Amino acid sequence: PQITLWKRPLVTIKVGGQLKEALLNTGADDTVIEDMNLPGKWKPKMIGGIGGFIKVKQYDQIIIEIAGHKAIGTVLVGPTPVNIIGRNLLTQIGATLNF
Amino acid sequence: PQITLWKRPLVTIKVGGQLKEALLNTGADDTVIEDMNLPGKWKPKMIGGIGGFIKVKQYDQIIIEIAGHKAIGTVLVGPTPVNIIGRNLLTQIGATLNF
Amino acid sequence: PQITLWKRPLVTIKVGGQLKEALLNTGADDTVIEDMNLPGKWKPKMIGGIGGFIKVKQYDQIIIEIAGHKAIGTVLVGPTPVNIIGRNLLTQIGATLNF
Amino acid sequence: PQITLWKRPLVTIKVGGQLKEALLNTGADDTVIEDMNLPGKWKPKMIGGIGGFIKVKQYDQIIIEIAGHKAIGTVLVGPTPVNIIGRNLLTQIGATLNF
Ligand SMILES: CC(C)(C)NC(=O)[C@@H]1C[C@@H]2CCCC[C@@H]2CN1C[C@@H](O)[C@H](Cc1ccccc1)NC(=O)[C@H](CC(N)=O)NC(=O)c1ccc2ccccc2n1
Ligand SMILES: CC(C)(C)NC(=O)[C@@H]1C[C@@H]2CCCC[C@@H]2CN1C[C@@H](O)[C@H](Cc1ccccc1)NC(=O)[C@H](CC(N)=O)NC(=O)c1ccc2ccccc2n1
Repeated sequence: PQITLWKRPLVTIKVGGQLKEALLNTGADDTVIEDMNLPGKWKPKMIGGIGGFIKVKQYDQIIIEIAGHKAIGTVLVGPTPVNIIGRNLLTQIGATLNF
Repeated sequence: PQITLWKRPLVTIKVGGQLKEALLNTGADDTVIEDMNLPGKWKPKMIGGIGGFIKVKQYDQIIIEIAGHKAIGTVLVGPTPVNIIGRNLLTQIGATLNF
Repeated sequence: PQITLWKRPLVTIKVGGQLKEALLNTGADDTVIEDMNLPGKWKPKMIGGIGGFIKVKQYDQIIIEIAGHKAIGTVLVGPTPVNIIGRNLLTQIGATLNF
Repeated sequence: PQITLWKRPLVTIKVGGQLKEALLNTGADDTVIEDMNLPGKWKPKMIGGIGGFIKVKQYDQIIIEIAGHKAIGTVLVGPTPVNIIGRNLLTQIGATLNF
């Protein structure tokens, strides 16, 4: 798609077999999604940004569909108010910024 | 140009007559710049990042150049580790996210 | 051996009971072999090369012989144009880089 | 020096007068450096790996300091997450893979 930026870049994702909404975030290194029940092994990690850091669960090699594009990679699960797709999965689906 | 997301999409900006490096961010409408002495009228605002909420100063109709492309708009100034260009200004330079 | 690099460092490997040719790669974390029917359980994975990501099958604890050296480790199977031996298995044959 | 392969084989390099870290890569024909401003004439070229090919700037006769050893030859500049030193320069500094 050609995602425009007049509105929030919202897409449907599928994680843990469940459909959710998420925000495509070129300004995030990582992918972090709202606390959820997710199958798979995980380990603790901190991730940061404005206002400081939050503690999350780091799940490796998680299957996740982004607007119908398949990715399998690292998904952080924690206290974010919004599901954000970051560069680790944006690169997997071949996303670029263009102007 | 086209910018892959293998690395943070950092570009040079000009704001307040100064050159800075800034991150192109589809994930926020707001633009936030690290503390600096901009002239003119301002109002305080509270904004939320992943780690919590911060206080910024909001400056309106600020001239800003992004990767050589002219823009004018609202700039927030406060405690951010990285200069962040949000959707407000990204739309002015004709940026889209493509995959 | 002491392998000089005027040609690709290609060697014979044995995996799945089959002989194959593969490239010794200090630049790769993982080992990737062209699609083939290995027996047993596997996990999906996506790995990122210079031209993008490919989906692969991750087989763990796989018997593999590399240039006459026995090894046991993780082998990824998918659409690589060239069979690649990565650092995971290069450490088992005791490969070091000298200059 | 002699490097084991338990960690990524990163060394300090100098190219265009700038210090950078790069990966010593026996599994790469060519030397590919992340997009940067580099003086000199170049021509477009495609180079490939896992996932396909990318478009790069091919600079001839570029000087590159690799962990203190001088090497001169073809240097490709393009959209990669990692700087890699390939066989074309590894041969020049006498690099071998030993096991
Ligand atoms: C910029 C502002 C207006 C405050 N909006 C936001 O920050 C919103 C808030 C939303 C609700 C909370 C959870 C995140 C979403 C998305 N974010 C935008 C979102 O794009 C945000 C922008 C950003 C980038 C870099 C540094 C700071 C802030 N990115 C992030 O929060 C990601 C999170 C991550 N670990 O991937 N942070 C980083 O990628 C990042 C990069 C460098 C850093 C250096 C030092 C300290 C922290 C650093 N964090
Ligand atoms: C194997 C995997 C786990 C996916 N990791 C990687 O591929 C990482 C990714 C990193 C980030 C992007 C930039 C490259 C680095 C280093 N690479 C490893 C790196 O060692 C990689 C391994 C490889 C060799 C041959 C064929 C495919 C892949 N080599 C390369 O990507 C180099 C690039 C070059 N032109 O010099 N490719 C080749 O030397 C090469 C040789 C023969 C080929 C035949 C057909 C198609 C492509 C071919 N590419």
